[PDB]
Amino acid sequence: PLLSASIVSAPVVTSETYVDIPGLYLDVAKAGIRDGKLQVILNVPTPYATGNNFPGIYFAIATNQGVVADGCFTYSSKVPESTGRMPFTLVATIDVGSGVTFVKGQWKSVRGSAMHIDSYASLSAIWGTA
Amino acid sequence: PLLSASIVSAPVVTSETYVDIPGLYLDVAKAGIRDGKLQVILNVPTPYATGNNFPGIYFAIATNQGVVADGCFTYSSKVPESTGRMPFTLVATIDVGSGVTFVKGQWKSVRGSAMHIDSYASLSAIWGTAAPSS
Amino acid sequence: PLLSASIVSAPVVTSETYVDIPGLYLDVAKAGIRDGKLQVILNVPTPYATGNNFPGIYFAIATNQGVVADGCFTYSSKVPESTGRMPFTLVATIDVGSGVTFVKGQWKSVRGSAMHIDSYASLSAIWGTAA
Ligand SMILES: C[Se][C@@H]1O[C@@H](C)[C@@H](O)[C@@H](O)[C@@H]1O
Ligand SMILES: C[Se][C@@H]1O[C@@H](C)[C@@H](O)[C@@H](O)[C@@H]1O
Ligand SMILES: C[Se][C@@H]1O[C@@H](C)[C@@H](O)[C@@H](O)[C@@H]1O
Ligand SMILES: [Br-]
Repeated sequence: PLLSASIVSAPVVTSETYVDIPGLYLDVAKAGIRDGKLQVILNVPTPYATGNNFPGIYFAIATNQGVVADGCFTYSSKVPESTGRMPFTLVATIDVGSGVTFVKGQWKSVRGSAMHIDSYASLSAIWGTA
Repeated sequence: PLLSASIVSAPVVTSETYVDIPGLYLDVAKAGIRDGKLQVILNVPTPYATGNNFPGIYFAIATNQGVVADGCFTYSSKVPESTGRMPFTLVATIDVGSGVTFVKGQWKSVRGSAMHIDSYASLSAIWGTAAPSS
Repeated sequence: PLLSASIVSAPVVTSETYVDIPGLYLDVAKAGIRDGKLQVILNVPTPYATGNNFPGIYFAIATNQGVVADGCFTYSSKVPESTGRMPFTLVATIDVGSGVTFVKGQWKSVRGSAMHIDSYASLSAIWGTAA
């Protein structure tokens, strides 16, 4: 099976720790998936960050066990003239273990940054065998 | 089944509204797919934009029914010292049973920018289904 | 089948020519992949490049038969104030049963840049039939 969740905005937040991106959540157990592998793609094509010291955003794919994979974008100037849109994609292939019932997207601030999604973003998964 | 289209260049264009990226289309009808879902990825790993006011490019996945998903990159300086390469990927899942006959990659300008692809880019799809519910 | 390989670090290198990113390797032959196609995704979400002339990195997906797709990121300043993280993804679809034995991720320098991965990156592939 294939799974998909998409949003067209998220509340603007800051957080020093990972917080859920609302709506980017896949219920793997509800899909009847209890083993095998899932290729998970977190696609945030048009984010930006605001801040005062090389802003950016750390993104994660998380399961019941916590963060399984992470990454980030950051700007290359201390205070960008304009905080441009920085497409971001993270792929992680995970084993659906007895204890994996969901996958979700999360994010946290780089250097105090406020985190912005104001258009399409998605979390997708395709199941397969090893 | 897997579907793929790829290109290694496109003409430089400026367009206020969405226009096809030449070569990036999947003829779903000809493939003989009339049900289930496609996970579609538009991958433009090395584009750049030129312009006068924080240049950038919007990209979209469209079907015969319209635009399904879109996004953009933009630079962080008004007139960048050099317009660097800004990898872009867009992922959407579409229901072929709704009447879908094709999938296309499209683009349009941010703030009047000219749009540049001069190397590999792709539009890909993997067929599958939602798991049944009881 | 779904093949995948991931890393959380790689040695820093500088190279004019494509070199393998260690650990980003799929052994298609050993998998005994039925004839068909593989959709391959190379995802390097948090790289950076260091250099003094508009730095960047080229990435490629390669099989035993050669490079099948490549691209790059580059910065927009000659000497970036800081070299920020520049997410990169590359997607290509290859044939199985016509001589492909492996798929790998490779990279090479833009303008003499040193190449940096210090966190999660992956190469994955999903099999299917042709149209
Ligand atoms: C509402 Se303009 C939009 O958002 C700004 C924060 C910048 O990222 C700009 O480049 C983009 O076109
Ligand atoms: C012809 Se140099 C090539 O294209 C330019 C437009 C810039 O994106 C540069 O960083 C890249 O290496
Ligand atoms: C250890 Se700071 C980390 O790596 C640096 C090389 C920069 O890319 C910076 O933006 C990022 O937050
Ligand atoms: Br379905």
